[PDB]
Amino acid sequence: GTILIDLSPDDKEFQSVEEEMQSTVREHRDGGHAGGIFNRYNILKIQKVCNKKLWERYTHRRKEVSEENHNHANERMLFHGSPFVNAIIHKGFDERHAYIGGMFGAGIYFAENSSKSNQYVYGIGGGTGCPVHKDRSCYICHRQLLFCRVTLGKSFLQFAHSPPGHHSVTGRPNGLALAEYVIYRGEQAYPEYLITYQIMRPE
Ligand SMILES: O=C(c1ccc(Nc2nc3ccccc3n3nnnc23)cc1)N1CCOCC1
Ligand SMILES: [Zn+2]
Repeated sequence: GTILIDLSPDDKEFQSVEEEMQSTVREHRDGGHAGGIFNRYNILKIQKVCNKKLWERYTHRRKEVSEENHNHANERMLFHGSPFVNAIIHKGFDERHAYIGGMFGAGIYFAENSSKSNQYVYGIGGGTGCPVHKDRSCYICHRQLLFCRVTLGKSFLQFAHSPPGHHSVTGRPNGLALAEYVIYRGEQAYPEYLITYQIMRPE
């Protein structure tokens, strides 16, 4: 029972979500190899994801975590990129989405940099790029990211099961790079906004 509601570009919600997406683009150490070369996006659509089952599942787990962490869920809004967006918005996050080869163990990874999430849209390392042109830097084909509500709780600061007494891991990666986060329970993230976009070729 997932439905998707389109937001008007005149909606404050559309504008705040776009701004978060645009303002967290950075340059990457791969020179654009995985996610492409761009400074900004063309946002084409932003849809609100509404699923009562997945939400109650999220808030139930949020309450648990909160009570184990001095009444502090440590809830963030973070980006996630994946080939399986469609599965996520209907079935939610689960152990099948655990990135076994990730630097912080077999969990689900999120990012403050939208452009880091962009690198995983066509798979790990950008895969073979867009299905139509096999171009990881394609300026034509439409991409999709998720902007997710994420419960971090007590997060282990790093410079499958979570670390003992901790509900998530914070990776603190470079001075301009923002944090990346890992959760080990699928119930600790809710896929709230689905964003459709293109990367833009710099002028
Ligand atoms: O295709 C994927 C996969 C991998 C990574 C992300 N998403 C992200 N990975 C990140 C890794 C490191 C740092 C940040 C990452 N990130 N930010 N946003 N999304 C990701 C999705 C699917 N998998 C294969 C099937 O089983 C599950 C794993
Ligand atoms: Zn393409």
